[PDB]
Amino acid sequence: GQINQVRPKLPLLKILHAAGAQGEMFTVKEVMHYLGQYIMVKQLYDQQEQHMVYCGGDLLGELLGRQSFSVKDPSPLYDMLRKNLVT
Ligand SMILES: C[C@@H](c1ccc(Cl)cc1Cl)n1cnc(-c2ccccc2)c1-c1c(C(=O)Nc2cc(C(=O)O)ccc2N2CCC(N3CCCOC3=O)CC2)[nH]c2cc(Cl)ccc12
Ligand code: NA
Repeated sequence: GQINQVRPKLPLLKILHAAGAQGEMFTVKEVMHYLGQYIMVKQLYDQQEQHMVYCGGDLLGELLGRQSFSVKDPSPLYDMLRKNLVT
């Protein structure tokens, strides 16, 4: 209630749930932690070049409107969160 920060929209929430999350309310940090785990279980990163994520062809790619991105550039993630996180 008071410890949580956001309620995610159904597409982002379906992803968070696929990563092992339960419920509807989260901190921002949780959301990012679950997206990190999602990327890892579905093997979206390059094992030989960790900072590159390949999300094209996955629900996450659709949601970010991208094929791939470097984790060194917050941009497409932060922008996606602003559109999918209800405060
Ligand atoms: C800083 C962070 C990041 C980078 C960018 C942004 Cl915008 C936000 C964020 Cl918190 N990070 C760095 N590398 C990845 C990332 C990179 C590739 C795949 C998955 C996640 C991530 C991501 C996390 C995440 O929570 N990371 C994380 C957070 C913490 C912490 O809060 O104290 C500690 C350790 C962390 N990581 C665990 C897996 C490790 N990892 C990656 C694969 C190889 O093995 C491995 O141990 C790499 C570090 N979440 C994400 C979500 C998305 Cl959409 C994209 C990337 C990440
Ligand atoms: Na994959």
